[PDB]
Amino acid sequence: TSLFTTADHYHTPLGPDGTPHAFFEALRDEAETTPIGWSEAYGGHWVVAGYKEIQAVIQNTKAFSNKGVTFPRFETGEFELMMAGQDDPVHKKYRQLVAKPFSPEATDLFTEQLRQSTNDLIDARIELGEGDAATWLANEIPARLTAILLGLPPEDGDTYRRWVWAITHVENPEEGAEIFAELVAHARTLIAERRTNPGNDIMSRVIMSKIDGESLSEDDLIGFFTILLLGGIDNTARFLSSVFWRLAWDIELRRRLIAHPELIPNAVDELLRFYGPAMVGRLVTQEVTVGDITMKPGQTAMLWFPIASRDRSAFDSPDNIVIERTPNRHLSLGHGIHRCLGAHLIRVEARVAITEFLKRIPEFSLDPNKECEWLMGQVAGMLHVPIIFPKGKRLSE
Ligand code: HEM
Ligand SMILES: CC1(C)O[C@]2(C)CC[C@H]1CC2
Repeated sequence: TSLFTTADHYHTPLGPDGTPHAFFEALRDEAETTPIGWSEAYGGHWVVAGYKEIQAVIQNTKAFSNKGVTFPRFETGEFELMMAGQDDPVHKKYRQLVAKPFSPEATDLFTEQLRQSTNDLIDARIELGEGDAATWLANEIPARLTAILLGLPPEDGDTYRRWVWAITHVENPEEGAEIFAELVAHARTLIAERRTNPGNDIMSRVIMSKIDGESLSEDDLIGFFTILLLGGIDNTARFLSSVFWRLAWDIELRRRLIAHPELIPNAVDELLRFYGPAMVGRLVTQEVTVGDITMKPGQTAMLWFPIASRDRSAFDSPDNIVIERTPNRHLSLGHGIHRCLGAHLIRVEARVAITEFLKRIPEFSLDPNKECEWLMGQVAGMLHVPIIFPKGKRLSE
């Protein structure tokens, strides 16, 4: 028997702690013998679990295409995820258009805005002594930042979350497609507005950009809008939710971050290794052998980053959160030409969120009378994290 045979990133067995990590540890153990295995899920596909094997696949862009970046494919109608859904030479030209606004200097500009937002959000429930850290904080900090990056109203987060849920999880395909079509209608209106009144934001930037002398198509612009929306509302929210959950019960980790705030950035990196929400797919375009396995054109390989990030041949003591770990070359943000555009931004966001939360609410715990819930999928992490804490004071009003 093999754990690969029924591996399915949308249906990972959960342990008594509520996470898939016992299952990830068991699959990591099996991957020491068999680092790539066949899953019968989704009609049959390859599951790549060893660290060196994921590296080999993800570097081999001639055989492994980002046309398969989401598997099963995210619901984005006839549109594609810009950059993430493309291969070179096209990929490189599009990524060049937005490299500057995601540079460390450009994203550092938002540090105090995130700090103020985190505190304003905390203000909303600190007097109540209870709240869902996911829906109250982890969802809202990136949703508001992302609305700002895209030049959208920050108070409409539930609308944006409804779109992202349709893209990633709504099971009825007619419903899903129709809600994504609502995103498209809103993006069209935004694009038209920015054409006449261009702002400082990233949409305005790509709308005014040119490639090889020509302006981008509306379809390309909607692809930019969609992937940047997903990065915040999905990936970042699920990561931060998992982090808040971990800090709620792991009183040892928590006291060390409070005693040593200078270790928070390295701790964020180690939490990214351990709770990194993402996996990605690759479409096989040429016959290719990786280790013992020969893959054929039209097959898909799923890169199970959480398993590789636990590989004993790549990390010492991989099942422990070692906040001083370095160089920590985990695969949670990918590797090679598609490595996460938002890497610096999410590091700033996580550092500020953790720093301010632990400053305001150093004492808290999981609510014994409400359930936590892990969301499974290509982007996986806590969805509900009910916590309790002593009632406190607002900084404002
Ligand atoms: C914890 C949060 C995040 C995680 C774990 C994450 C993870 C990833 C991963 C694994 C990839 C590689 C894709 C591949 O190899 O096919 C990637 C690429 C990408 N990410 Fe992130 N992401 C996060 C947040 C964000 C945010 C906040 C943004 C932007 C607002 C963003 C924008 C992008 C883009 C545009 C790409 C494609 C880059 C390219 O294809 O060259 N991500 N991300
Ligand atoms: C799932 C994952 C990793 O996140 C986004 C934002 C980037 C690459 C893919 C698809 C969308």
